[PDB]
Amino acid sequence: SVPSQKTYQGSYGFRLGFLHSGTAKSVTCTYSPALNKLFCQLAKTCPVQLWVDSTPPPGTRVRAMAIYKQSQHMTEVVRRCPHHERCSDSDGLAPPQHLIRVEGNLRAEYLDDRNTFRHSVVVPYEPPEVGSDCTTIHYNYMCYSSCMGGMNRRPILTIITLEDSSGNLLGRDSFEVHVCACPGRDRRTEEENLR
Ligand SMILES: [Zn+2]
Repeated sequence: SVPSQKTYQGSYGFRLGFLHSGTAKSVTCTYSPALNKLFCQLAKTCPVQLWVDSTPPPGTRVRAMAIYKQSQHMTEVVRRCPHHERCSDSDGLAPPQHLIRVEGNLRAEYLDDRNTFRHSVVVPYEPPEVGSDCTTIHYNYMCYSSCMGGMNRRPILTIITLEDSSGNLLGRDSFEVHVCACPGRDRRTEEENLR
């Protein structure tokens, strides 16, 4: 099967948000609204905001999962390449095979679907704290889009789902990701190409 990627705000008005990091050559993570695409460096922090119109129930969770963007690759589980899954860079919680990790959250759970074999990382949804209007999760992508034996230059999508305590769907959003050496340059190049 293939996880759905349909945008769904649901009852709580759930949707993602991204910082405005610009496209300077040195930027490590930058988001393109025009392409709905995040460009980032290997294993660098990717701040992703969670916005809702109303606070969901206690026990609500947020899951991140990568899938190949191209239909001809959709059924293939997105995983780290043969090199990176063996480079011993685990943080003591993320299995080394997982492409997406969550930083600084001891309650992060890493799932290997016994049915689909797909990987995902889920954390408890936390309401925004005093002074903030949104909640931010910091993700890391652990392979380059170009890694041989892994993504092998195939574009991927990250699907973020708001789930209830049983894993049922409350909301969904998604964005394309390109893990590269120079996000700033790549984003400028791709948006130019789009122009
Ligand atoms: Zn890799």
